[PDB]
Amino acid sequence: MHPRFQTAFAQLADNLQSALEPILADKYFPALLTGEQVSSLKSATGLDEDALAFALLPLAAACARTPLSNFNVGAIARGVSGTWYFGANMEFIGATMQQTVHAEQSAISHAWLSGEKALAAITVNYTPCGHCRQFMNELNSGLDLRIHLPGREAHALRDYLPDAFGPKDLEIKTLLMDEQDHGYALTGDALSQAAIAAANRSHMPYSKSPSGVALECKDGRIFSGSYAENAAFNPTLPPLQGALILLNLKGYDYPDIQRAVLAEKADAPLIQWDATSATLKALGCHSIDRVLLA
Amino acid sequence: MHPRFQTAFAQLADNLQSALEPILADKYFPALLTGEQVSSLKSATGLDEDALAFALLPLAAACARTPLSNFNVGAIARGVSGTWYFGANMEFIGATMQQTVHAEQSAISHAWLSGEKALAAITVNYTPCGHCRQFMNELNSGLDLRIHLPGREAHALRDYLPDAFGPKDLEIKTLLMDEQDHGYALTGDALSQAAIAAANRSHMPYSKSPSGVALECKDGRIFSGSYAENAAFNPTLPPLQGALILLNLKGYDYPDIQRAVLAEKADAPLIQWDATSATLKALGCHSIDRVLLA
Ligand SMILES: Nc1ccn([C@@H]2O[C@H](CO)[C@@H](O)[C@H]2O)c(=O)c1
Ligand SMILES: Nc1ccn([C@@H]2O[C@H](CO)[C@@H](O)[C@H]2O)c(=O)c1
Ligand SMILES: [Zn+2]
Ligand SMILES: [Zn+2]
Repeated sequence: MHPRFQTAFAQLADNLQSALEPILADKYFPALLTGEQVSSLKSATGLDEDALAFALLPLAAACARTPLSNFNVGAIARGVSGTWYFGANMEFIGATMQQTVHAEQSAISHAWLSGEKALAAITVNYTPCGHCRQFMNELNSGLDLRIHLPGREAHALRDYLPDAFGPKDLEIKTLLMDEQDHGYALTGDALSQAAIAAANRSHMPYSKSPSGVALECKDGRIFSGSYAENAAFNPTLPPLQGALILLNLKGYDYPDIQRAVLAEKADAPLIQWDATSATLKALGCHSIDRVLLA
Repeated sequence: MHPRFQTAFAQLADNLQSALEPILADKYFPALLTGEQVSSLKSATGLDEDALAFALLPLAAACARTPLSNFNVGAIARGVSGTWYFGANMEFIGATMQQTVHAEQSAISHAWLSGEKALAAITVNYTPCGHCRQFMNELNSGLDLRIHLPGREAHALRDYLPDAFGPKDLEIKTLLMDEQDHGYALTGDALSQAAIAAANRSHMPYSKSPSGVALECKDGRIFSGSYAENAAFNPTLPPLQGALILLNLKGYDYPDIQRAVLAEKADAPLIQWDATSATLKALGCHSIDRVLLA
């Protein structure tokens, strides 16, 4: 078991510990559970889906990286496929408050990046901030997404964001998690191609600036992040954060990032290069290359 | 009249145009109205405060800088003093979506930076995004701040952000717009001292990293911005944005920024230097110095 899960797991109910212990055995447990795995957990405990999601929030919160706040928040995004994706918040010393990722952004990006086509609900152990309510309104699930919070009745997103602003207001009809492929040819080495492929999936209807970052670990594992804009602009998830969300949830740590590549257009109205370099250098990576899309 | 106001003013009601025309005569009208001025406007038109604020939103929206969206939004923050501060959204080509300022952030920062101690209401011509609802919950006005939107009943912030996250959740008791003075000695030239004084007012309870940016214009006018953190971290207003909000609202343009200074601690957990330099270079300023606080 990856040590981050040790105390969380110790606090779990006996029959749940028993059902999970095979799954969490592996140090690189992918912070995700398939439909088959949630069925097993339900049979071993008698918990229904919403109660199981709440019981599991301590393992999601165990993936939080919180050097400034020490306020660990876990979220679980339940895909329409039946897969459950964990998510946790990350704060980066040496960067700015704008580089923070929230537990909800982590869980939704985990699902989108894994190829999930839509979400049915998200369970979080603390009420969503307004920045994440706005993030969630970018999704193809719209205001109907169900939010589950400890000790409250479930509600759709429309209840947490009354009289909402979102894509419709700027006449945008392609929503985050819809099928997007921008068609750039992949070139370069493995890492450059991962970065361009990530850029090909980006949600960027407002600036039309596609980008993707790919991180190569010391053991050769690659983690890629696509750019996801938001109608309120600032809740946008930068490309780097996607890659870092996956790296952390899959069991790795910043010390084993070996090199990174950012792919983007040179003439794009928004430029990710400076924030990507700066945050990666703050994390200790110094091998950052940029690939240009055409 | 500063040309940005020309079409907006032309669309105004005759008795209102008459009352405003002395005020808007000056090219450097400070995008603000004193209590005495709103009284005059009420006597000249018969409008009450809320209706006057709505009638004036076209002049606030006229200060928007929107190269990506062309979606101009104006806001008017009504101080507890009786002064009304305009605010408009700004988007910066060559930067990232995280550098955007919303009309609400612009109007609240205009008030805070001008020395306003608290707000009574804010009027916006489009419903607030969740990022700004969270920004507004940082204020000493809390969830009681009144939001006025065209064609809707006024509501407190608690109605737009049900089951809100905010300072209380992280045990913070000093709120934005409360009296803060961090006590750094001012040194250096006029610009360095402006930057350190701005840093002395910053709201930074979560990272304890004070910062302030000061911009010197070609005619020697200085504009300073203090750093304002937010409990949800990402809605934080960077120091640069404060300075740029004031520069734009007071009638200037990016071409006349001559040099800038950023003041901050070297050992602070969050660092503003890279995003400040990058965005200012995107705007064309290349003379950026950093001053260290001790
Ligand atoms: N519902 C919440 C509330 C806060 N946070 C985060 O917790 C910390 C303090 O706000 C930051 O990391 C921020 O992203 C969450 O992710 C989820
Ligand atoms: N109520 C709103 C809605 C959107 N915006 C902004 O309008 C643009 C498109 O979202 C961006 O500049 C963004 O900051 C506002 O400021 C106010
Ligand atoms: Zn959040
Ligand atoms: Zn906003």
